[PDB]
Amino acid sequence: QKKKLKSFTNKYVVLDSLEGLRSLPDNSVQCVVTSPPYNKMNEDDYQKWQLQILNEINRILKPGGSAFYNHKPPEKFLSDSDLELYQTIIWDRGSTVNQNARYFRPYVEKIFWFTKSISGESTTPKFHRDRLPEYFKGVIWRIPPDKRNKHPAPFPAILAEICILTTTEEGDLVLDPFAGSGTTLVAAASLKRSYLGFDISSKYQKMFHQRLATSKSKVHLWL
Amino acid sequence: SNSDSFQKKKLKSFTNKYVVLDSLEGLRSLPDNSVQCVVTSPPYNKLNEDDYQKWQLQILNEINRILKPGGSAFYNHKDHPPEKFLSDSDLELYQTIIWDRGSTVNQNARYFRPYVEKIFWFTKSISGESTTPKFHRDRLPEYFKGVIWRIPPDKRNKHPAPFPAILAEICILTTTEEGDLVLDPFAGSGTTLVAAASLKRSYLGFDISSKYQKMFHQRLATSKSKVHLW
Ligand SMILES: Nc1ncnc2c1ncn2[C@@H]1O[C@H](C[C@@H](N)CC[C@H](N)C(=O)O)[C@@H](O)[C@H]1O
Ligand SMILES: Nc1ncnc2c1ncn2[C@@H]1O[C@H](C[C@@H](N)CC[C@H](N)C(=O)O)[C@@H](O)[C@H]1O
Repeated sequence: QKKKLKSFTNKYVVLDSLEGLRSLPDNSVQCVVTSPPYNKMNEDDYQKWQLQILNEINRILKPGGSAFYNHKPPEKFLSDSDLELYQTIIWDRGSTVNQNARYFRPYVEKIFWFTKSISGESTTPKFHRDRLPEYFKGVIWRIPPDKRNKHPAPFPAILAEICILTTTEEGDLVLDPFAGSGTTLVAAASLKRSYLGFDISSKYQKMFHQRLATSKSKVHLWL
Repeated sequence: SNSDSFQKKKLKSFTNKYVVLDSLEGLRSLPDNSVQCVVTSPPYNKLNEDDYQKWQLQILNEINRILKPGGSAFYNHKDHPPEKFLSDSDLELYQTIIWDRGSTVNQNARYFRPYVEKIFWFTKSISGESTTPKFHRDRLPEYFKGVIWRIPPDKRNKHPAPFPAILAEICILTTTEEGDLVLDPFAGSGTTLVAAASLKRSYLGFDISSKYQKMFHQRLATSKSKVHLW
């Protein structure tokens, strides 16, 4: 595992997410940014599967590490993992095509900010809010969808940038165990952090490899 | 039945009143399917974590009994996560509304600036089946049709921890007709009741504080029935 981590650094690995997490050694990942899929589902089956994912993330996180978990009663089962929920971030997407008038316009997704627990005690995450522009220092992030992304359900690069830049130094490992188009990986690389992704789709691995090749290494966050 | 007769009499006497009474006792005094809209922000403590949640489950279950079918309960949780126990209630969670207060004095840099409180929008469940809330989003300005409400705190309110009248107005106007009963079992300064009266709805509040009851009566007397939405 410790040797295998050297061989996992700056790679997009086509592999089941739980298998990949179990190959990582303890206290080896500084930051996780991810948006899990809907299914690889019965509600009970999905909860425990996501529960194994979160419990593995708690093991692999470094003390002071952070996991940012974008989800579309989720909090009912997320409480049951070894991870400690630290803050719930509100992602305001700006607009929504769902104009159904049975409810208020649902243009918000939650980003759960988890932190590692050692022996049942709550750590405080490494966090540098000063590194962000004022626009993103608050609990509501107004970030519109990234239309140029080829994945069916991605998140924007600047979303991962905010998570990575505030909780890492250069060279730290960033993990996305549901990498998809590789948005988290591209953000980490643009920020001179190391990256690692897991996905079951070799189509999306190829998508990430070509995305890496065809775009200049842009940073969206500003000073 | 004796209980039905007792609750009907209590409802008759309680209507358009701020009643100084324990919240659970007041709720159990109300008839089934008697309330169209609840807007409330519960206190931190009654009058441990396990006791608070057990107590709130009783409150929510009572609210489910007294809501009319298609009725709504708006439940602002001030600020392990509340959703863990809130889902055990007979009430059905329908949507979580994001109240953006605009700013916060807590500038502690250990987290993102926490200027958001949740407003849990519940609907009545009947025999384990969910209802569809009466809801008229067209009555709102475009500013309040989305799941985030930007509403700054009410500066002139004399209560230590109220919510603004326009918050209550949004909940009431979209889920009621004139004459419908609006309930706040934690009335405090009476913000919900003032909003209901300004909108020509019937109101009812419970709170253990005679001081806050007096606060409501004098607030109601010096207000001009202004509608903050309009
Ligand atoms: N069992 C599984 N193990 C690993 N990855 C999986 C599994 N099931 C689904 N996935 C992947 O999880 C991803 C979920 C996506 N919504 C992530 C998108 C990503 N945030 C992006 O920007 O592209 C999909 O690309 C799936 O291929
Ligand atoms: N057991 C109890 N039964 C009823 N009311 C209670 C009880 N314990 C506390 N309260 C009241 O609950 C209220 C909670 C307030 N934060 C509500 C404020 C209200 N939203 C306003 O705008 O003024 C306080 O006024 C308390 O007096």
